[PDB]
Amino acid sequence: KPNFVGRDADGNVTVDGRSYPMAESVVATESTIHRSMKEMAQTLANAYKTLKHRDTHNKGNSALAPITDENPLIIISVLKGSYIFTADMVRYLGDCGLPNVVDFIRIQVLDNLRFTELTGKHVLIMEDIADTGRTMKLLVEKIRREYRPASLKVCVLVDKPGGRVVDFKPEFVCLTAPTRYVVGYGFEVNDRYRNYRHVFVLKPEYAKRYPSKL
Amino acid sequence: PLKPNFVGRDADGNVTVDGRSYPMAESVVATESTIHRSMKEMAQTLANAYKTLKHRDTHNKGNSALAPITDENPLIIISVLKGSYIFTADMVRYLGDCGLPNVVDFIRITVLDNLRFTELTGKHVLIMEDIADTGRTMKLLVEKIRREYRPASLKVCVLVDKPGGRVVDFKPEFVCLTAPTRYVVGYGFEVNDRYRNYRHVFVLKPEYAKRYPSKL
Ligand SMILES: O=c1[nH]c(=O)c2[nH+]cn([C@@H]3O[C@H](COP(=O)(O)O)[C@@H](O)[C@H]3O)c2[nH]1
Ligand SMILES: O=c1[nH]c(=O)c2[nH+]cn([C@@H]3O[C@H](COP(=O)(O)O)[C@@H](O)[C@H]3O)c2[nH]1
Ligand SMILES: [Mg+2]
Ligand SMILES: [Mg+2]
Repeated sequence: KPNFVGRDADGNVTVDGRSYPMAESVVATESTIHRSMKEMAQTLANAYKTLKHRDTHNKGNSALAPITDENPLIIISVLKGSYIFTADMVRYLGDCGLPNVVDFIRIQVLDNLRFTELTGKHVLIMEDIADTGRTMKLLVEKIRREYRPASLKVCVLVDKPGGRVVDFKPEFVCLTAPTRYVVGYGFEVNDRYRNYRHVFVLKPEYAKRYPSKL
Repeated sequence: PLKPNFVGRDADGNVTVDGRSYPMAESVVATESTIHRSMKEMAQTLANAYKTLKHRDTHNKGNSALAPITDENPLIIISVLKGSYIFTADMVRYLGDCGLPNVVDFIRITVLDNLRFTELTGKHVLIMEDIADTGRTMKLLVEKIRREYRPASLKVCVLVDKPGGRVVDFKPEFVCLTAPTRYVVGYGFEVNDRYRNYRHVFVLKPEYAKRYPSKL
């Protein structure tokens, strides 16, 4: 399970024998990424499994209902960067027995949510990264104003505390990284390297490597 | 994921996989290790099919010759939301193991959310879908992509094929698993979004089909 990190004949970063010429260094290997996400899953389960919110399964019941398959935790995943993080995370949530459903928002909102009944529900946002915090600050503001959830929290895979310049603080953080551009496991440069299993610091000379439009 | 899973039954007669009870399941179509074995082999099948192909160079618009599939001009993967995102997340990582450079864009059809990629003409495009049942949705999807963009090639990779349910004539080029003509749940498949995050694919109990009628 542990991934071997080294260097090849050239100066290139290697992980399990495969060379990553775009990488300056490794932020976290896949085994490290999944271990923290498994622990975050237990953290999320402990924080939500006993909570109660509005019963929309049985609308004739005025009492708050526990988090079950009938009234699951609402997870909002931020495309495109969070879909791999989200796919792994909700599987670990199932391992911890926390019922949840996922809808996607794409961000300026490009693709709106299709879920409509978030009022008085516990809602969790799954985002790939929090750097300056501007994106998630406005997203949290918009969801609070338009949907009025019972609670609204944010779970990020990577937090860059050194970059925060607005009043935003994610409740749940898997990994903490420096203020460098990272790629891999959802992170990309013009959509490249998104499917890599590890998170790397990108070489600065690769930052403008693909200027052409997709 | 590739660890052997034990299928059993608890004292209540409910399906269990690795000791975990699944009251909504009538039977098991494929456990997680079966799922991931077929995906890894399918990724090698995908890599062998696309590795040596060439398509139009959009990285360098000054170039006139066709270009190989590289980071500069990767394979274009269109993932169909919502059912395909878990399948897609695992698949593109297996494709990286095989060294097939690819980029993913999402489309949501009933079209509710359109592609943001705009340079698909003369490109090799692979649609990644959860399941092909009656085939009407994929048939209309393939025809829409062909007419609007005219890619160099357009093929469909589905996690599950239900060939016994065909209404129209549609054959996905790549099929990881086949299922009986039943309603399936788990690993992307759901009833009103429930059970999507399960690691195995089960046949749903008919009594669970209408279990969650309320709008999310
Ligand atoms: O590949 C990447 N490596 C990074 O280090 C990084 N930091 C920020 N982002 C992207 O910028 C968007 C805005 O994030 P903030 O509003 O929190 O600053 C984020 O939503 C991200 O999409 C990154 N993408
Ligand atoms: O949970 C599910 N279990 C199933 O057996 C099933 N069969 C079809 N579908 C869904 O129907 C949509 C259209 O597929 P077809 O046009 O091929 O029938 C597909 O895209 C699927 O979303 C299923 N969903
Ligand atoms: Mg249930
Ligand atoms: Mg579908």
